[PDB]
Amino acid sequence: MHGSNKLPGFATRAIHHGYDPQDHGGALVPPVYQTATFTFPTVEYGAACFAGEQAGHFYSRISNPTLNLLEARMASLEGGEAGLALASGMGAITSTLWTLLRPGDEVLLGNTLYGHTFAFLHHGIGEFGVKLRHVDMADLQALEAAMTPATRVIYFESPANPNMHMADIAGVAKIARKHGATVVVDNTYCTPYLQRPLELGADLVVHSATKYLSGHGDITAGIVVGSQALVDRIRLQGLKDMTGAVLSPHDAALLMRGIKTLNLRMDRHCANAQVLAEFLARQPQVELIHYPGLASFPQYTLARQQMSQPGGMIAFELKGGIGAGRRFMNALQLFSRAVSLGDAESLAQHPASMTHSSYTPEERAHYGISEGLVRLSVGLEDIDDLLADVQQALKASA
Amino acid sequence: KLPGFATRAIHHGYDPQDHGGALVPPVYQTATFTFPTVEYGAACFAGEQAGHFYSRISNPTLNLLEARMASLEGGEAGLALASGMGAITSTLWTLLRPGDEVLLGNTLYGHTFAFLHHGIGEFGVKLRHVDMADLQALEAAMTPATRVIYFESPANPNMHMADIAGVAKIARKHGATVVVDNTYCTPYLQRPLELGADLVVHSATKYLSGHGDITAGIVVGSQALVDRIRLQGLKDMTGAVLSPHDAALLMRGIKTLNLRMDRHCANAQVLAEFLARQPQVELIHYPGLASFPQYTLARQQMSQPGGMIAFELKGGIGAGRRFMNALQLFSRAVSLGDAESLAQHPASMTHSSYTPEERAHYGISEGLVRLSVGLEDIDDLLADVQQALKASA
Amino acid sequence: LPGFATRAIHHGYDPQDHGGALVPPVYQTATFTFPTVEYGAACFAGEQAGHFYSRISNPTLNLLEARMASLEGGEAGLALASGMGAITSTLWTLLRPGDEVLLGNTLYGHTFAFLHHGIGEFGVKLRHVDMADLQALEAAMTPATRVIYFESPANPNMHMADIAGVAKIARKHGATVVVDNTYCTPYLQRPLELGADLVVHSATKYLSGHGDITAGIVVGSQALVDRIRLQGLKDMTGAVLSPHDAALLMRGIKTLNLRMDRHCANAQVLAEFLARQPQVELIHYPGLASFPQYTLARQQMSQPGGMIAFELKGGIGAGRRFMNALQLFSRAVSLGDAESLAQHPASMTHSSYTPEERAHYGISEGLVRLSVGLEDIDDLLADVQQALKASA
Amino acid sequence: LPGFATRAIHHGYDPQDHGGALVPPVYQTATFTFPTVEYGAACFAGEQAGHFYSRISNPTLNLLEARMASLEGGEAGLALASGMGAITSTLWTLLRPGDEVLLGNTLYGHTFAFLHHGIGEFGVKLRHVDMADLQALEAAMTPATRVIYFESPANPNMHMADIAGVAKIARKHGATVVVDNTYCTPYLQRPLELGADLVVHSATKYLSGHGDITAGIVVGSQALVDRIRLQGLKDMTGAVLSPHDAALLMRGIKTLNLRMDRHCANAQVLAEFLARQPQVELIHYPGLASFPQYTLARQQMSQPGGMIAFELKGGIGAGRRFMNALQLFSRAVSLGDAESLAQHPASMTHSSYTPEERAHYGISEGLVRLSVGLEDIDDLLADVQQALKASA
Ligand SMILES: Cc1ncc(COP(=O)(O)O)c(CN[C@@H](CCS)C(=O)O)c1O
Ligand SMILES: C/C=C(/N=C/c1c(COP(=O)(O)O)cnc(C)c1O)C(=O)O
Ligand SMILES: N[C@@H](CCS)C(=O)O
Ligand SMILES: N[C@@H](CCS)C(=O)O
Ligand SMILES: [S]
Repeated sequence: MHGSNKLPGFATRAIHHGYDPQDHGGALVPPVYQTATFTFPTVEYGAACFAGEQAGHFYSRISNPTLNLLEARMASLEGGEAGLALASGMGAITSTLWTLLRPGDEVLLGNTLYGHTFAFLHHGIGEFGVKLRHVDMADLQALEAAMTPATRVIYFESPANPNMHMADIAGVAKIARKHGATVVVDNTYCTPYLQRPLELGADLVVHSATKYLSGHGDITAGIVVGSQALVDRIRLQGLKDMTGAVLSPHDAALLMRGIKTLNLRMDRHCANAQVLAEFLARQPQVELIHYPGLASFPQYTLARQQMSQPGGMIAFELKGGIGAGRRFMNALQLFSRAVSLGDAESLAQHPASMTHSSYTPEERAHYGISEGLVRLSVGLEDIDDLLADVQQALKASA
Repeated sequence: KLPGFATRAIHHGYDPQDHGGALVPPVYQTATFTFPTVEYGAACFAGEQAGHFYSRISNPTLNLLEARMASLEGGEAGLALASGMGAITSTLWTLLRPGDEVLLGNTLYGHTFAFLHHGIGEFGVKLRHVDMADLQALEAAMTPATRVIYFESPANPNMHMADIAGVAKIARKHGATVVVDNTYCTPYLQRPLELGADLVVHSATKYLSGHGDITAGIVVGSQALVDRIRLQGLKDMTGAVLSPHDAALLMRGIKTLNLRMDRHCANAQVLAEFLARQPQVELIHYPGLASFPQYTLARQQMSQPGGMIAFELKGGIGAGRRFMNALQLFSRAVSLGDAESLAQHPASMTHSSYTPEERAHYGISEGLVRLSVGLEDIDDLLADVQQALKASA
Repeated sequence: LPGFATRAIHHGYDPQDHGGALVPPVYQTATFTFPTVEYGAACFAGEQAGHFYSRISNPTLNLLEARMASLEGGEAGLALASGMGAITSTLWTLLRPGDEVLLGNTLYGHTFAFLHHGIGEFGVKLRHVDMADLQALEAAMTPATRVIYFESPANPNMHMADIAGVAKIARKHGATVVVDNTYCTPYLQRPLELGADLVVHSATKYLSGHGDITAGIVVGSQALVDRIRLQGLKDMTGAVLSPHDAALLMRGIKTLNLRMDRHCANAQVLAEFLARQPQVELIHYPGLASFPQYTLARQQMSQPGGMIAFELKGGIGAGRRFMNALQLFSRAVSLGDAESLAQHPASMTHSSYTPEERAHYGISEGLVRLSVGLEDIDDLLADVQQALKASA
Repeated sequence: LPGFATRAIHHGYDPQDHGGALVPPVYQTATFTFPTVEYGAACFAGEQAGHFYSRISNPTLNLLEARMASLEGGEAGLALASGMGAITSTLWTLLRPGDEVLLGNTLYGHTFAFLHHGIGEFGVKLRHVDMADLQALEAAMTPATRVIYFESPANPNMHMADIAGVAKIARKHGATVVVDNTYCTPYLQRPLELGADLVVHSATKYLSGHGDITAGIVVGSQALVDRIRLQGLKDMTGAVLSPHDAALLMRGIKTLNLRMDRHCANAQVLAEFLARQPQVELIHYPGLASFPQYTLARQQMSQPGGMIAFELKGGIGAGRRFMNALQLFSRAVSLGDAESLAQHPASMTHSSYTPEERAHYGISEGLVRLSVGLEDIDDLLADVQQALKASA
């Protein structure tokens, strides 16, 4: 009944948006433009592609048809005007912030960040005269209080890596509308399938597409989505001049392949993580567990409000300290010991004996890392196998 | 002895016996790497165990490419990145902070110029352009703030050369780091590290790939400097990660680098001889011509005069446009170092929205045409240039 | 012991054997070298765990083969450049002049062409029988019957064979049973667990799932697969799979369970919808209680599949108009892609024929085949609804 | 006509037809869709003028085919999954029971195996004759002779056939001449210009040049190639080339002239060196004045090639010591890689064999075959020199 102005469903757009086989000789899958350069029919047509007249292509670092399809598709999924594809999540983050900030500007930051994002801010751009301040983005009164006339960007992850701390994106956007700041949200953990910060009033979203968007752990990639004006600026300054973080057309095509199953994969990641999280909460050895789908989650209602499903990531604390975590990790036979997330393969990290092993018990405390803490990226394996693996690894941790 | 260049370009750093006898190295198209124990994992993030954890930091396919490029440039260490701009920005973001000065060659690749003036230069880094062939002017331009000297040699548009050894001697007195963009020559024709440069950068998109189908960058230098560029510039400040797939294609291209460069040079030498005596041509810049102003310096630094030609047509902008439009084998495109021959005329292409005085300011003649001479049969390339020249009347 | 999804992701691979790489490195190499001539000697002799040449064997292909064997519950796998590569390599190996092959009544067109215009012109005898009629199959057996070959479900009406029933007859008489399991995949049906000797796939379809590679798979005993590798593939077809494409196929397989669940859920809704429409004369979908072999389908397949066949009341003209009207479904041969596909044989693959020729070959004038994809079912229903209106 | 290097880079592609892309986009798609069923029908009926399914045809494959056709001076090209795919698809199409095929005296092992253990077991008669002996060839011609098939140069001698002389005989009797041109490539030898009807290649070797793909090519008349495509490939082998690998093959072809120049230059230096060494019993290299067919080779081949065969004094033991001493050459099968390769069949491929059967075949106990690569000749000379000392 209801006519042709209806938005196609998410799965339909993830598979089809922006591509009609009739435009490429009937190829069902778009051909891969693995070409660095594009030629011009005449010297004037070439002039126009550099002088902003002619729609077209000239050099793959600036723009490429395979990348453009990926970009338009991601834009559709996030409810944004425009997309940009980059060589990594760090490429997306750095290209964005290098574009938007200059000496004397302030950036307001979420209290916890991905480690390399933190390092970029504190040891990179923050050493070039950009002022940094961290604020708890879940405390809208504190955020309001931290706004200064120099605040140019508000940047955060929700949920945040690795503690799953959340912010009310719409609440932040409302503050930013009143004051003027540009809001940038790292939406890696949720993907557009679970949360769409642009639809809640954020200006820009960034992704490590290396994670769930790819889904298969075989590419490194970044995405930015936002307004045409901001994404164009990031493309033509951040990417073109300031980072050179160009995505391979081969990898862009793999990313698109992954996006075709994004809904199905996220459904399974979330279903598996919910079962594991409920199981873990009932085990003798587990002292504490943080999963957005449990009512014990400190920001349960904000998670329910913003996220359509509670995600594939679990954090928990074992009784018995670092010795328990070490024995837990070494006992794992199906979960892999590794960094990253959003792969088909289930992954685990025990930061006390892995990423933060060089520190002592005191230093891990002020960062906020328990000696029995472990982060799980719950994969796509049979839940009974994952339960069996965690169950036997808990037995070895005792 | 040291194996020869062609041998190293094919073999360096890889023994098939280490990868199940595979003649061609397997492609590590993986974002993450797992650990057998948390102890093994711990050591990699601190950096005691020589393994892998994450492909943005390091990956075995990229490592082979890096080692091989280091061998060809005669440097300690290599780094592979998503583009030439990824190489340049990762390098300069690592080496420079507000109040530092970078001394620059008088002309640079457009986006390098843009990065410098509208990017890092807007974050408090000072820029000064100097003629890198004028050693007296370079010495006089040095200040206590000078931390990097950066240039291409040869440089667009007129293939102007720097005296690399002369620059390094000056830099050494002031502690400064010399960075050379060696894209045009490749390590097969010129090795700036052997002339005293500290670091070399490449757009591997060009000749190193050779086939126009990847975008990639390379940095080669000392272990200490390359480690910092990896762990700061790449890891944190650009994220310009090269795909293992593209790294494998780049290695495939490098296996024929000597043969391709020989042919690019042989073809350009013929085209330069032809163009230098055509009526339509006012000036020609080709390092292999006896009349090239820096003929002697060029021959000290470069083993062959390269695949690039720039020339100026007497009829100015109109002649340039007509020459370009008449080409049927040469393609109208930016880029260089492909099997396919390419041509551009900046006054009617890249720098077209500008006026004549803005182009002369930037150092771009109205009739300036640049050719990337490809690998096609020279008789076909000659016929194309000949008929284009007639059309330019 | 581990679950299907677990095995589809992990079986046969330990990252610690390959520098900790989570994803296996791709062995895109034609040849392999030897540390000594005698290490090389043993590889060609066949008593040395190694590699020499990717047409014979390659580690990327070997992982794919082992994983596919696991999923089908078989001993050994072989990867080939196409479904036809799998079928031809298999039958060229197993048959010689004077042998008889018993065939399902309806086969994929190029399988039919291979049998009748290829191997059948080299002295191999062919006979077609209804594999659902176990009495008729038994009556058709001779001592010269070497191979029984069929698809289940088969084109055009999704006609099924009782695989265990056929296998019993094969064991009694001494024939080798080869089942094309392309439509079901090992996720829905495992013919080797029902007594078949070999299964073949067009991995181009559901196993890949994404329409970007052409590939074939054979699974069966080590004895049979070794012969097919070393004769059919090595000497008689050269249908070698690219390691690049084998890697992509493994990527596809990692989501096979999830994709098939969605294909089947979508197809069930669409079939139930089609069954209620005035334009539709008849429908063949294994998940409808009306399906003639519904009981056998529920017994042999764990889900009813992603494929629908139906007949439009208005015949060839209605078929043409229906197909031409589709905006979301694509007009294409092939199946098992994320994208929904449709074909109407009377106006596409078999258009030059007369109606009577098509009836002889078993294709109705109004027969449309749908490969139901992974799009939102509401979008697919809307597309089919408007196209049915346009079919009049 | 543009020159060979120009055509190897550009033939059949204008960037303006694919959005200005300097490098053609890779059509990694298994299927193609139709705007209407009528358009789709037209594809399956008899015309082409478009695309349907990548096993039949694909734009990436089509470009490779057209370019190879241009380089060989043929009407039409076909790309396949391997050299064996090329050979089998060709011979399965051209031969039926009762036909005879005349073969060169020695063949590539798997070609030999296909002929004798494959197609020869389906009622096709085989007969080996010296393809340099035109009187002997004329004598062997019967009314059933449908195909003449050979390599030139052929292992292990680098024995040359008189291609124009064979073709004259074939045209009188109405036989099709198929030449395996793998060793020379179209850059060195064009058998179609000497009167061959079809050429086949293992594009795995020199055409690729970089050891990273397996692929085959057929080039010949439109009428013959259309048959091989639509019968041999489509129905009888399914040896479909990946578009990814076809793109890599085109990448390799762009440097074919340069690579072959260097392979040939290096091989000549090593052959001249080997000729003057006391360990070497005899040497087969076409560029030595002492080569028995030196004149014929120069008439057919523009350069003497990158392959050397030679015999060591010391037989099998000396071969083993030579091979195991190599530090830059790799012990491997295959040829035409950037990397220099060596093999000693007595102790590698034909090692399980006893020295008795080897004798009446071409396989001497001392026979070593070198695929001379692109490395610095001084390094290759040094490696060969030290291995010869170790052989004693
Ligand atoms: C929320 C978020 N934002 C950015 C990144 C960096 O993306 P990348 O540059 O593609 O690796 C990531 C990567 N996270 C990995 C990094 C593995 S080294 C992890 O912590 O497990 C991320 O999770
Ligand atoms: C266009 C192709 C279709 N079918 C193919 C097919 C093959 C042959 O598989 P390759 O194409 O050679 O991988 C084998 N076995 C079955 C049950 C098949 O459906 C089609 O129907 O639409
Ligand atoms: N250096 C080349 C390609 C980059 S756009 C050029 O300027 O034409
Ligand atoms: N003609 C090749 C075969 C590779 S298996 C060789 O003789 O080595
Ligand atoms: S088909």
